[PDB]
Amino acid sequence: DRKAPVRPTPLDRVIPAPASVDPGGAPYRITRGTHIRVDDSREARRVGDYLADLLRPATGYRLPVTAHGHGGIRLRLAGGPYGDEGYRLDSGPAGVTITARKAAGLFHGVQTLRQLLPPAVEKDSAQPGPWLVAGGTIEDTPRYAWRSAMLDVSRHFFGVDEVKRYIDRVARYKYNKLHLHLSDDQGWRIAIDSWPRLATYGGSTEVGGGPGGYYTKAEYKEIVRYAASRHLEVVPEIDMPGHTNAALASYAELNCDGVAPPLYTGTKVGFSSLCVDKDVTYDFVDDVIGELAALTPGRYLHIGGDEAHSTPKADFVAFMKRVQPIVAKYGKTVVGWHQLAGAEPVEGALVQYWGLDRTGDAEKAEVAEAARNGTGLILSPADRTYLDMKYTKDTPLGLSWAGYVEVQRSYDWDPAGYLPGAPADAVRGVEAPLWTETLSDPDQLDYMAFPRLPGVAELGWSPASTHDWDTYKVRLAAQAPYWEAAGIDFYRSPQVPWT
Ligand SMILES: CC(=S)NC1=CO[C@H](CO)[C@@H](O)[C@@H]1O
Ligand SMILES: [Cl-]
Ligand SMILES: [Cl-]
Ligand SMILES: [Cl-]
Ligand SMILES: [Cl-]
Ligand SMILES: [Cl-]
Ligand SMILES: [Cl-]
Ligand SMILES: [Cl-]
Ligand SMILES: [Cl-]
Repeated sequence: DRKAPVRPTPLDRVIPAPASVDPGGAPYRITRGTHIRVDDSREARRVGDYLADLLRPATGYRLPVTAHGHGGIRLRLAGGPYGDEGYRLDSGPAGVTITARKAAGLFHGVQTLRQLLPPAVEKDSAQPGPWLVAGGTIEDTPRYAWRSAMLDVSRHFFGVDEVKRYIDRVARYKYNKLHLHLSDDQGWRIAIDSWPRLATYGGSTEVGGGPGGYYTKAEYKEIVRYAASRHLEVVPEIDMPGHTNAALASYAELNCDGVAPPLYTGTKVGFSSLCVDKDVTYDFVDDVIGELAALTPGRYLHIGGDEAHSTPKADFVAFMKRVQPIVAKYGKTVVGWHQLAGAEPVEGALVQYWGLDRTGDAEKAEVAEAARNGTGLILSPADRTYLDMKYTKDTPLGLSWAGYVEVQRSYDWDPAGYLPGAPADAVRGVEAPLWTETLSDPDQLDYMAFPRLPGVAELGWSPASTHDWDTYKVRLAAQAPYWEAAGIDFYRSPQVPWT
C-alpha cells in the first residue's frame, strides 16, 4: 500500500530537514470545501494560486484562493524571527497555517506542505488521498543564503519549457538561485544585439552536432520571470576568457590571429581563449555584460574563469583585472569559478570552488586565502555535488574524471569545515551543477539529478545539527513513490532503503 499510506507522513520527514520540528496532536485533513486564505496582496495571492495549482489535479478540489474568511489553509505575512526565507507551519484539525515575513517564506512553507501530503498528490487525476498533514509545528530557517543549482545549456541546449521543468524540480527543495551556463565551446545561448552572430552562428550547434539553439531576449526574460515566480534568482554565466570557442567561431576579429576557428562539437576542454592583447576583446566583453546585466534582475553575473589553459597565468590575471570591474559598472556582483581566487578578486566578489579531495594544498590555500581576504565562497566540489558525475563505474550516463559519487558521498559532509583553513563565515553556501556533455533530454537530466539533488539542498538549508546519513537516507527513501507518481526518473541507489 506504499502508493497511498494508511497513515500520514511524519512531520519531521522533510527534505531539507527543518530547523525545528514539534509534532503533536491530530492532523489536519484537506476536504473538498477547503479554501486557501491569503493576505490581500498580489504576492500573497501568487503563492496561494501556486499552492492551489499544485493540489487541484490530484484532489479534484476547487481550492479557491481568497483574502476573506477563515480558510482551512492559511498563508499569512506577519512579523517574526523568520528572515527573508523562513516560515512557521502549524497544523491540526483547526487548519494549516503558514506564517512568514516575505512571500519566499510562504513559498518555502508550501514546499514542506507538499511532502507532508501523501504521494498521491503528484498525480494528474483525482485520488482518494486522504489529504492528511501531520499535526504539530515546524519552525524553519536556512543555514546558508546561497543555495543554487546550475544547468549547462551550452553543451546540449534545452529550451524554455525544458528549463521550466528543471526549475520546478529544484523548487521542490528550497534552492533560491539558478545558475545558467549560457556559453561555452559548443554553444552561445543568449542573443546579444550588439553581437548578433554569437547566437545565430555560435548557437547553431551543440555537442555531437546538428541543431543547437539559443534564447531570444523574450525567451530569456520568460525564463527569468518563471524562475522568479518559483523564487529562484537567476545567475547567468558568460564563461571567460576560456570556454569561449562559440564566440571565437562567431567573430574572426576576436581571435588573436584574426581567423575564426570552426564550431566545436566535441566534449573536451581547455583549448580556447579570448585575445587578452586586443582592444576589441574588452569592447566585446563590455557589450555582452552590459546586455546581460540589463536582462538580469538578480544581483550577480558569473564570468566563469575556469580551465583557461590556453591563457598563460600572467595574461589570465591581466584579463581578470580588466573585466571584473565591468560587472560593477553595470551594477552587479561578480561571481567566478575559484580560479579567480588566483587573479585578485574585487571587493564583493564570490568564487565557486569546484575542486575535489585530490586537489592540492596550494590550490585550496589560494581559495582559503581569498576567503580570508573577504571573497565569499560557493562550495560545489566535483566529487560531491556535480550531478553529471557517475554514481558507479556502471552508470550509463555522466563523467568520471572526479571519480564516482554515490548518494552517501554527495550528502555526507559539512560545508563549514570542508575547506582547510577557510573561515566558516566565508562560506555563502553550496551549488549542485549539472553539466551536459552527456545529457540531451529532460529524462536524462532527471536520472543524474535524482536522488542527489535534495541532499545538496539539505546541506545548503538545514542546521548541521540535523545532518546524519543514517536518518537522512530514511527521509530520502520516502521520496521514491512521490517521484514515481510524478514521473521523475531517478537512480535507485543501493545505499538508500527505498520505500
Ligand atoms: C568549472 C568546470 S567544472 N569546468 C568543467 C569541467 O568539468 C565539467 C565536467 O564535469 C565540464 O563540463 C566543465 O567545462
Ligand atoms: Cl474558482
Ligand atoms: Cl475575514
Ligand atoms: Cl520575496
Ligand atoms: Cl476518488
Ligand atoms: Cl537571499
Ligand atoms: Cl516537478
Ligand atoms: Cl575533441
Ligand atoms: Cl578534456
